[PDB]
Amino acid sequence: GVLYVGSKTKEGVVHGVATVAEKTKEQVTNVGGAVVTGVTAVAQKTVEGAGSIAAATGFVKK
Amino acid sequence: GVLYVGSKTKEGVVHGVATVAEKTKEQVTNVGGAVVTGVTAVAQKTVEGAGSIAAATGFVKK
Amino acid sequence: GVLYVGSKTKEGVVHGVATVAEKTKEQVTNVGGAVVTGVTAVAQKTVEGAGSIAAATGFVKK
Amino acid sequence: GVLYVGSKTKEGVVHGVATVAEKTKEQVTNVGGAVVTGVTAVAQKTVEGAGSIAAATGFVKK
Amino acid sequence: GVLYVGSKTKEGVVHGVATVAEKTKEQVTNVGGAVVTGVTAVAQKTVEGAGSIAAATGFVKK
Amino acid sequence: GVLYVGSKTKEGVVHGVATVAEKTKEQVTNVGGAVVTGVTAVAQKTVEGAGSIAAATGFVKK
Repeated sequence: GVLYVGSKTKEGVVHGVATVAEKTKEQVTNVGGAVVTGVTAVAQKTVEGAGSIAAATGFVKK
Repeated sequence: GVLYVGSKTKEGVVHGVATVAEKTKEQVTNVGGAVVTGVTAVAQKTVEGAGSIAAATGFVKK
Repeated sequence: GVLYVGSKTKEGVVHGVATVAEKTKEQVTNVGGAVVTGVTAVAQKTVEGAGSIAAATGFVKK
Repeated sequence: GVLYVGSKTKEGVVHGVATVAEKTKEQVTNVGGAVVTGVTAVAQKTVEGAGSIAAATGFVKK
Repeated sequence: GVLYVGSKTKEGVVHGVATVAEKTKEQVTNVGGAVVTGVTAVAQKTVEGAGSIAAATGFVKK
Repeated sequence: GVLYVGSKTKEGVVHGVATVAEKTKEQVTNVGGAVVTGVTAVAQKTVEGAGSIAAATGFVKK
């Protein structure tokens, strides 16, 4: 297969992931896995052959 | 197969994921998996061959 | 396979991952896995052959 | 007197004076006097106190 | 008197005077006088006290 | 009097005077007088006290 990506960008501004929290008690922030950010972002064949990407989070409060 | 992507963008602004929380008690933020953000974003064949992407979150409050 | 990426960017500004927390008690920030940020970001074949990327976080409060 | 000029210009293109001539015999081009060209052009008190600006052209064909 | 000029220009292109002639016999080009060209062009009190600016051109063909 | 000029220019391109001639017989180009070219061009009190600026051109063809 052939994958061609072509961009001609002028004055491009990108914000990938933003998180804001205020006046809380507990804070659990998890940003992971396969996060691709850019002006020209390409993500091909992220998982191949019985792969795994968890990006999980546990929370037990006793 | 052939996949051609062509963009001619001028003054392009992108916000991928935003989260705002105020005056809470517990905060559990999970951003993961396959997040692609850009001015020209391409995601081809994210999962192939019995793959897995969880991006899960557990919450037990006892 | 052939993957061609071509960009002609002028005055491009990218913010990958941002986290803001204020007036909290506990702070758990986890940024990992496969985070790709740029003006031209490419991520090909992140996981191959029964691989694993956890990017997990545990939280037990007793 | 008070003269205030304020401009906030973005991507401004100005062409002051253009002259095109083709397949002629005689060519007499005269550009003078008080020609002001710009993105923010101000011309105050061009002539004061019995002044003179001719910007003339003569043509005698015998 | 007070004359205030303020400009905030971004990507400004200015062409003051242009002259094009093709396939002619005689060519007389005269550009003079008070020609002001710029991105912020100011011309104050060009002529004062019985001054003179000719910017003339003669043409006699016998 | 007070004359204040303030400019904040980014990527500014200026062409003052251009002349193009092709396939002619006689060529008389005269650029003079008070020609001011720039990104911030100011011309104050060009002529004062019975001054003179000719910027003339004669052409006799016998």
